[PDB]
Amino acid sequence: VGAPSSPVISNFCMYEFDNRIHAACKKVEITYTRYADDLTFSSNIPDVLKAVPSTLEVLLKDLFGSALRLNHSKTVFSSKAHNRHVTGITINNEETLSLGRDRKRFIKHLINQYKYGLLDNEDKAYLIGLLAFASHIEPSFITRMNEKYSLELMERLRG
DNA sequence: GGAAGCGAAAGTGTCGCAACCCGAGAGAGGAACGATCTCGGGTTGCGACACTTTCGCAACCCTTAATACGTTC
Repeated sequence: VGAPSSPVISNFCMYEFDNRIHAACKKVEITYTRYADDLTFSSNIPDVLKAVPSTLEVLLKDLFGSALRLNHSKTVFSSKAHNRHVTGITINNEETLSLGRDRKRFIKHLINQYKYGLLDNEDKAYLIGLLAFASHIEPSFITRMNEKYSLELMERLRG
């Protein structure tokens, strides 16, 4: 994982895998993406995702034999009844990308601390970094923070 | 992958007990030996458990890394 060439080589080695599974999923109206070793499948049709794990095992055996295997402990089904996240990003029930309630509450906590000059420099730097990420995933959250905390405070923070 | 120490799992050998067999011996019945019962020593089968052997957890991070803050693998 630590080598600069490893990302490229790993993506290449998964090329044929991705081709086959993507095509197969598209026929049954399943969305498929891969982030390195993390595979994600989603659908609006009930009772279609149950077949996917078996399909995966067969394909892996076909392409790689016993070299690459599913982590069966890490196979998880979810729905709008439950928490859904993809690579650290929460998908809320309004179908919008979110940081999640707990992370948002934590950020608000840090901003409140800053407002009263209680954040140390390390925490301040941390807060600034996290807000940049928040701006990328959920820009509306930043707008809300501006409304809640004065634009002036927030600008002062981000300056 | 697998140090060093440790113990799980599983197979093998030991060993002490119980049940049995055998001959020896004192001497009931009544008056001639020797009935019945117990001593002492040996054998054999059984099974609980001690002993033996193998496996596998995961220290270390190899000379060889970078340093603005966050996120993901």
